[PDB]
Amino acid sequence: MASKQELDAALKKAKELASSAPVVVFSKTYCGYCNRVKQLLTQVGASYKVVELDELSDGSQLQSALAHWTGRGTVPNVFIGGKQIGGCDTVVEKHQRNELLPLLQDAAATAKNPAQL
Repeated sequence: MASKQELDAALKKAKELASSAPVVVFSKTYCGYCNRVKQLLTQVGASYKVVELDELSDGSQLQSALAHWTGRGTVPNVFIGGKQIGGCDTVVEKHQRNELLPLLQDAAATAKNPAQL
């Protein structure tokens, strides 16, 4: 087929995407949960990138690489500081625990404090 090499190429693409900003949100164009993560990050004033997989030129294989890499091929799938965190429920819980804020300040994603928590 080719899918071992293309999954590895999509993994390399996903790693680079996940490292292109201090916060990255692998997502899709319509999901209420993807909107929730965007709104959550926006409200805390985090700087973030989004990868709406449904519009991405290799979206399905990129999502397959996310599934292979994280064991969590669902969306949204969120990364901070180039490390996978979880998804919507994870970031909402960490925000309610006021644990997402320290992590975002440490990633310097939230411009509130450019010098880490």
